[PDB]
Amino acid sequence: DLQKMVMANVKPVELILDGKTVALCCATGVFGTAYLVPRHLFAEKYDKVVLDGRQLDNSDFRVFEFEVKVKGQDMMSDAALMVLNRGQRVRDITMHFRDQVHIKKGTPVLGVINNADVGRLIFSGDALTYKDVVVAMDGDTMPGLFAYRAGTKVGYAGGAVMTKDGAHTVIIGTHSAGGNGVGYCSCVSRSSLLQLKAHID
Repeated sequence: DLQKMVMANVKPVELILDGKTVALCCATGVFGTAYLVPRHLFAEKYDKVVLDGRQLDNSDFRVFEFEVKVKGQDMMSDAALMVLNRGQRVRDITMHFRDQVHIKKGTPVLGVINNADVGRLIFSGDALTYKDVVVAMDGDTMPGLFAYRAGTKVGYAGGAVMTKDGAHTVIIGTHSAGGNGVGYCSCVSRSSLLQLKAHID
């Protein structure tokens, strides 16, 4: 039910260069024209980018990078924010995130995915614990992640992951990376999301 309203915001993303599909992932709308996106992809180069079929050029959107406090230290989240100069409205789902969430073990976990490989998919998983920092093979550091047990191929990055606490269904952040039957999300705080909605509305 809520799960679907998250999907309404999730959109297939891709990165092209010289005509060939170089990369592919997801992005989740949070408000207005703001989309949560895997930062470690805008690092490596792109020519064109497709969001939901829209043939975007480089100069038509702008990216916001955030820092996170991991053990009282300041690192740059792998969850970035792609904002279109002009585009379509997504729902405000920023109201669903939180800030001081410590999720219990074994709890269910859902991963709303929408891309060009699989399509509009959801998956299930189990909550493990908080991981401080995770480093990729090329050095794409991913701080403040959250570990959950589930099957996650490539192109799931950017999808929206939601769990439970009490009677509430909280969105934690966006799926970042994984493999080995385990997955990782860039933990995103509501406070952070609101302080940017102020600056864009």
